[PDB]
Amino acid sequence: REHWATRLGLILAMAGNAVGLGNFLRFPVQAAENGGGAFMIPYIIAFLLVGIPLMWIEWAMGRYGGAQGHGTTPAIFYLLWRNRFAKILGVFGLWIPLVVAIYYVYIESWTLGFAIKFLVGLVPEPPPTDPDSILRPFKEFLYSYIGVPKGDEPILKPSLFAYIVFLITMFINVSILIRGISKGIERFAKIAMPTLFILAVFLVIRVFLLETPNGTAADGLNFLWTPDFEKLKDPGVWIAAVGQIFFTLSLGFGAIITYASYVRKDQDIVLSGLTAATLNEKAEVILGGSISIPAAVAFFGVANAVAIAKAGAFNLGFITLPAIFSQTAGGTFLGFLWFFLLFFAGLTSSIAIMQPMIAFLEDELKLSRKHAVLWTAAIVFFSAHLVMFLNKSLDEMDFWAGTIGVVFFGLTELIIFFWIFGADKAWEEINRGGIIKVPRIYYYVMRYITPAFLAVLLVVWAREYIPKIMEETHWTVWITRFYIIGLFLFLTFLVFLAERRRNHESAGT
Amino acid sequence: REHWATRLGLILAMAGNAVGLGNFLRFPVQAAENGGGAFMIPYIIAFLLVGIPLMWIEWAMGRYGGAQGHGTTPAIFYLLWRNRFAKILGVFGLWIPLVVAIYYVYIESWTLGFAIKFLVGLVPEPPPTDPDSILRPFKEFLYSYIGVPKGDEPILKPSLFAYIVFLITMFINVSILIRGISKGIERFAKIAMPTLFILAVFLVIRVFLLETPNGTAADGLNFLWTPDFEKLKDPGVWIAAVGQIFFTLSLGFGAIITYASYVRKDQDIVLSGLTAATLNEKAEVILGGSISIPAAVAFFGVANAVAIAKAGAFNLGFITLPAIFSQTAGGTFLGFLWFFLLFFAGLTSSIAIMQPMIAFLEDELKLSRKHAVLWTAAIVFFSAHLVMFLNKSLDEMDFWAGTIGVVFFGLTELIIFFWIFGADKAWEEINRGGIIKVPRIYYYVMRYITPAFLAVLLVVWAREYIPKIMEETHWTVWITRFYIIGLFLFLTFLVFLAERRRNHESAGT
Ligand SMILES: CCCCCCCCO[C@@H]1O[C@H](CO)[C@@H](O)[C@H](O)[C@H]1O
Ligand SMILES: CCCCCCCCO[C@@H]1O[C@H](CO)[C@@H](O)[C@H](O)[C@H]1O
Ligand SMILES: CCCCCCCCO[C@@H]1O[C@H](CO)[C@@H](O)[C@H](O)[C@H]1O
Ligand SMILES: CCCCCCCCO[C@@H]1O[C@H](CO)[C@@H](O)[C@H](O)[C@H]1O
Ligand SMILES: CCCCCCCCO[C@@H]1O[C@H](CO)[C@@H](O)[C@H](O)[C@H]1O
Ligand SMILES: CCCCCCCCO[C@@H]1O[C@H](CO)[C@@H](O)[C@H](O)[C@H]1O
Ligand SMILES: CCCCCCCCO[C@@H]1O[C@H](CO)[C@@H](O)[C@H](O)[C@H]1O
Ligand SMILES: CCCCCCCCO[C@@H]1O[C@H](CO)[C@@H](O)[C@H](O)[C@H]1O
Ligand SMILES: CCCCCCCCO[C@@H]1O[C@H](CO)[C@@H](O)[C@H](O)[C@H]1O
Ligand SMILES: CCCCCCCCO[C@@H]1O[C@H](CO)[C@@H](O)[C@H](O)[C@H]1O
Ligand code: MET
Ligand code: MET
Ligand code: NA
Ligand code: NA
Ligand code: NA
Ligand code: NA
Repeated sequence: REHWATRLGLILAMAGNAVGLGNFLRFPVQAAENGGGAFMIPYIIAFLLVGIPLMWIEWAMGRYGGAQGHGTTPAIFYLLWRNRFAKILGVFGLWIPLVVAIYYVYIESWTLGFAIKFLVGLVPEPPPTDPDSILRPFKEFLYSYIGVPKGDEPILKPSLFAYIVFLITMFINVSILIRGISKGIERFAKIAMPTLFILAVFLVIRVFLLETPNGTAADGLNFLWTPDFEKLKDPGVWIAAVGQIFFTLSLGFGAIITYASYVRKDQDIVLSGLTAATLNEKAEVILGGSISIPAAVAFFGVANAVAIAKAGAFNLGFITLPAIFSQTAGGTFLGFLWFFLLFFAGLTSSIAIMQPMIAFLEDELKLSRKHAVLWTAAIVFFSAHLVMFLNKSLDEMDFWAGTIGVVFFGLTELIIFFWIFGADKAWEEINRGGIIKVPRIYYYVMRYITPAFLAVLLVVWAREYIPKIMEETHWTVWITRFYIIGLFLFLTFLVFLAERRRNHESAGT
Repeated sequence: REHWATRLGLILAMAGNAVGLGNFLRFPVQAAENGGGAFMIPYIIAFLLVGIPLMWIEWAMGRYGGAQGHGTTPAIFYLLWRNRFAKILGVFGLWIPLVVAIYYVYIESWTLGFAIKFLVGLVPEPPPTDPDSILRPFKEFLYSYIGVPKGDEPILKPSLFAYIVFLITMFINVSILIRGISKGIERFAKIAMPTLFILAVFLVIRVFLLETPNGTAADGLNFLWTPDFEKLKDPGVWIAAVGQIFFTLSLGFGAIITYASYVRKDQDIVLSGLTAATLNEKAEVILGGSISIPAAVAFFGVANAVAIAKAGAFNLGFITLPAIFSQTAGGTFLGFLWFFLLFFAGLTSSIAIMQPMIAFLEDELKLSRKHAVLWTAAIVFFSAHLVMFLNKSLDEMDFWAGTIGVVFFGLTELIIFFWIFGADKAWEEINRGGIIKVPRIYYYVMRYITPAFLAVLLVVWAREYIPKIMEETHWTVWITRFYIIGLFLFLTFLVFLAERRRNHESAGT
C-alpha cells in the first residue's frame, strides 16, 4: 500500500481535499441567502458539534481500514460491523463521491474555460452606468458557454469550447491521479495550495479597495459578521449551515476516509485532522467570505447583493463578480486570477472525490493504478454527458448525493463507528498515535450530541422540505434519478464481485 | 459444462428460441405493409441466402466455443481470431440480447396481462356495426394498460396491473432459467412447443371459418400468397424481408450461439439447425401468416387490413384481432387463447435472449447459476423502467439492437468465422458430426454471396434510411441512446474484468 511521504504533504493534500468550490462559490451564496451574520452563529456551532468530530471519525476509520489494505467504506464498514448490510451501506461511500464527481468536475471545467477566455481577453465588453447593461453581457457569456435553454425543451447545448475544456479537465485530473498518492496527489498539493493561498489573498486585498456610491467592501464584512439572534429559531438556517459544513469539509463523501487510508497505522490523525479542518475554515470564512460578498455589496448595496445570491448559485461567481471586475482597471486579468483560483481549488477537490473509486478498484478488484484511474475517468466522463445536456440534472445530483446523501452517510458512519463497533474502541482508535489528545468532552459529543443533532435535522428535512422536491419538479428529474440509481446498482454488483474474488482467493491459499 | 439431454429437447428448445412474437406479431405487419405476396419472394430468397447459412454458422461457433467452456461471443470471437478487437466486437453478442430482453420481456408481459384479463372477462364491451365503435374500446383498453400519453409529455403511465404482471413475467422467466439448460429450458420447451402448436392450429381453423360481407379468410391467404414482381426492384421490401429473417430466426442476437454451446462437441448441428430453422418458418408462414391477416381481411377487406398494419406493430395483434374475435361467439375466450399463445411464444424466446448474459457470468466471471440468473434478472428488470415509462424508448431499442444491431452482428460473425478464422476450417467445423452434409453450393454462398448481400443492404440502410432517424426524431431518443451506450460500456468493463481474472488464474496454476 502507498503512503503519504511527508506530514506537510498529508496536511496540504487533505486541505486541498476540503478547500474547493465550496469555499469560494457555495459559502458566499449560503451566507447571503441566510441573513449573513445570522448564518454564522449556526455555522460556527455546526463546525464545533458536527464538522470537527466527524472529521476525526473519518480519519480514524480511514487509517484503521488502510492498516488492513482497505481504502473504501464497503470493506471498512464490514471490518467495523461484520454484517452483510454493512457492505451495502458502504456502497454510498462509493456512490456519493462518484455522483459528486460527475457534476463537480464539469463545474471545475467551467472555471478553466473562463480562465482561458479571461486571460486571452475573449470576454464581453459592457457599454462604457446602468446595472443591467453591465450584468447582461456576462449573463449571456455564461449562458452561451453551458448552453442554457432558450425555449421550452429542458435541453442544454454546451459550446464546442466548453465540451473540449471538459476533456482537458478530465485529462489534467487523470495526469495527477495516475502518478498515485505521493508522486501525484501529494506533489501537486504542495504546489497548488500555496498558489491557491497567494491568489486568494491578492484578490481579497484588491476587493478591499472597492468603493462606489453604493458602498464599500467593509459594508460587506459588516453584513457577514454581524449577528442576528432572531434567525436562531429558524430551522432553515440550521439546515443550511450543517449542509455547508458537510460539503465544505468533504464529510460524508467517503473522500477523507480514502485519503486517511494512506496514513501509516501509527501516525497522528488528531492534530493533522484538526489542522486540515482549521485550514479549510480560514480559506472559507476569511478568504471565501471576503471576496464575493464585499464586492457585491460595494457595487450594489446589501439588499441587491442578497437578491443576486438568491437568483443562482453560479450568478455571483460566474456572472456578477467578473462584471464588477470589468468596471475596474485590469479587471479582465483580475477575472482570470479569480477563475484560475477556482480551477486550482476545484482540481485539488476533484482528485479527492475520484480517489475512492480508484482505491476500490485497486484494493478490492486488484486492478493496477493505471487501469483503475482510466476506468474511473471513463465512467465519470461518460456519465457527465447527462449533466452537460439535460437541464437541472446537475441540481438533482447535487441534492441526492451532495446534499441529502452526505448528511445521511455522515450519521450512518458515526452510528457504525461509535455505536456498533463500540464507543470506547472508537475513541481509542481516534486517539492512538495522537500528537495531541481529543478533548474529553468530545467523547460525549461524538456519542450523544452529534448523532441526535443530525437525526433531528434529517427528520425536519424529509418532512418539511423533500415532499416538495418529490412532487413539484419537472418530469425530467426522473431521468437523472433513474441513472444514478443504476450507478448504485452497478457499484453494488462490483462489491458482489469483489467478495466472490475474495472467496476464490481464500480457497486458493 | 451443462449439455442438452435429448436431441428432441435440443430441437424444441432451439425452435422455442426462434418461434416467438416475431412469428405472430411482427411477420403479419411486415408482410401486409410490403404488398403481401410482394414481400414473400424476397422473404423466401432471404431465408435461403441468409437465414439458413447464418443459422449453421451460429450453431458451429456455439458448439466450437462450448467445447472449450465458452458460451458467448466475447470469448468465442477471440478463439476464432486472437485479437483484442475481437473481444470488443464480441460485446455486441452480449449487448444485443440484453437490450432486446429489456423491451421484449415487457411486451411478453402484455400478452400475459391480456391473457389474464381475457380469461376472467375483464374486457371492453363494444355496442351490439360501425367499425370505429368496435375498434375504439379495444384501442382504449391497450392504451390504459401501457399508459399511452394523453398530452404533450413523452411519458407513459403503466397501469398497476401491467406493472405487477411484468414482475410476475420476470419471475416466470427466472423460475425456468434458474433450473438450468436440461432441467429448465429443455424441460419447459418440451411442454411449451406442443402447447404452442396446438393453440396455433386451433386458432387458424377458427379464423378460417370467418366470413363477412367484406370477405373471407381465403381472401387473406390470396393476398399473402400472390406474387407481385413489380416490388422486386424496391430495396425497401428487400431490407424489410432480411430484417424479418434475422429477427425471426434469432440470428445476430447471440442466442443461437449460446444455446449451441451446450451441444456436445461431437453431436450433429447440420440437420438439427436445419430442422429448427424449418420448424420456425412453418410456424411463421403457415401459422402466423394464417391468423392475423386473414381475419383482418375477412372483416375489413384487403385495403383496410393493410392500413391497420401500417398504423402500428401492436395495432393488429392487441387491438384489431381481439376486436374481431369479440364479434364472434365465445370470442373473449378465443382472445384468451390468442394471448396465451403469444405468452408461451414470448416466454420460450425471452429465456433464450437472457441466457447469453447468464452464460457470460457463469463461464467468464465464475458466478454460480443462481447468482448469474438473479443479477441478469435485476439488470433487465431495472432497465425495463425506461421502456415502461418513456414513450418511444421501446422503438429506439428495437431499432439499434433488434434491427440494425442484428444485421451488423450477423455480417461481423460471418466475416470472423468464414474469412479470418478460415473458410475451410469453418466449413469443416460446420460439417463435423453432421447426420447430413451441407450442400456444396452453400460454401460459396457463405463465403461470397451472404457477406456481399448483407454489406450492400447495410450500405443502402445507412445512406437512405438512418439519416432521417438521426435528424427527424424527438430529443428524448437521446435518453435511450445514452442508457444503452452505457450498457455497452458496462459489458465492456465486465469483459475487462473477465480477462484480468483469467490472467490471475493463469498465474495461480
Ligand atoms: C462517448 C460518449 C458519446 C456520447 C455522444 C455525445 C456527443 C457529443 O456531441 C458534441 O457536443 C459538443 C458540445 O455540445 C458539440 O460542440 C459537438 O459538435 C458535438 O459533437
Ligand atoms: C484551450 C484549448 C481549447 C480550444 C478549443 C477551440 C474550439 C474551437 O471553437 C470554435 O472557435 C471559433 C473561433 O473562436 C468559433 O467561431 C466557433 O464557433 C467555435 O466552434
Ligand atoms: C443524456 C445525454 C445524452 C447525450 C446526447 C449528446 C447530444 C449529441 O447530439 C448532437 O448534439 C449537437 C450539439 O448539442 C447537436 O448540434 C446535434 O443536432 C445533435 O445530434
Ligand atoms: C463541543 C465543543 C467542545 C469544544 C471545546 C474544547 C475545549 C477544550 O476543553 C478542555 O479539554 C481538556 C481536555 O479534555 C481539559 O483538560 C480542559 O479542562 C478543558 O478546558
Ligand atoms: C424518463 C421517464 C420518466 C417517467 C417518470 C415521470 C412520471 C411523472 O411524475 C412526475 O414526477 C415529478 C418528480 O417526482 C413530480 O414533480 C410530478 O408531480 C410528477 O408528475
Ligand atoms: C427498483 C426500481 C425503482 C424505480 C422506481 C419505479 C417505481 C415504480 O412506480 C410504480 O409504477 C406503477 C406503474 O405505473 C404504479 O402503478 C405504482 O403506483 C408505482 O408505485
Ligand atoms: C394476476 C395477479 C395480478 C393482479 C394485480 C391486481 C392489481 C390491483 O389493481 C387494482 O384493481 C382494482 C380493481 O380492478 C382497480 O380499481 C384499481 O384501479 C387497480 O389499481
Ligand atoms: C426512466 C424511468 C424512470 C422511472 C420513473 C418511475 C416513475 C415513478 O414515479 C411515480 O409514478 C407514478 C405512476 O406513474 C405516479 O403516479 C407518481 O406521481 C410518480 O411519482
Ligand atoms: C442458395 C440456394 C441453395 C439451396 C439449394 C440446395 C439444394 C441441394 O443441391 C444439391 O446439393 C448436393 C450436395 O452438394 C449435390 O450432390 C446435388 O447435385 C445438388 O442438387
Ligand atoms: C437527455 C439529454 C438529451 C440531449 C440531446 C438532445 C439534443 C437535441 O438533438 C436532437 O436530436 C434528435 C435525434 O438525433 C434530432 O432528431 C433533432 O433534430 C435534434 O434537435
Ligand atoms: C472533496 S469534494 C467535496 C467538496 C469540497 N470540500 C468543496 O468545498 O468544494
Ligand atoms: C430469441 S428472441 C429473438 C426474436 C424471436 N426469434 C422472435 O421471433 O420473437
Ligand atoms: Na480543493
Ligand atoms: Na471546502
Ligand atoms: Na419462443
Ligand atoms: Na421467430
